[PDB]
Amino acid sequence: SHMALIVHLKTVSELRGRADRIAKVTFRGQSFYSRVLENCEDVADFDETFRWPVASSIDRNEVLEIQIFNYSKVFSNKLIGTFRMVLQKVVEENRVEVSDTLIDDNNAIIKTSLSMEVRYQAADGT
Ligand SMILES: [Mg+2]
Repeated sequence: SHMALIVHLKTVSELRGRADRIAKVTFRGQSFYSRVLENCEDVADFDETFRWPVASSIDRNEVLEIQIFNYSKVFSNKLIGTFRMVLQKVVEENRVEVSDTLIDDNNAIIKTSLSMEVRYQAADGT
């Protein structure tokens, strides 16, 4: 039927210290935020699914971006790291399991890692 990009953000691990955490996911300029996970130490089990209806099709070149922040209600969000992927493998195989490290604002690899599944599929389950 009509297709969608579906992103199941599972866990973010090897976090530093203790903080409320929040995730931001973006595709084609449309962003969603996860719920805030309060008082989280080294692993944030977001376990949240995000959906982008796609009117026509997705090209190999398009990018999915994930950003993870330290949240506090009276302060601006503080960026921890970013993950980007091109969607070539997702478009080809319909489903891709991601397990990888985040990148900081100087292109350096940090220990904080991300676990998620990315799908391109019929919205209705088929
Ligand atoms: Mg969910």
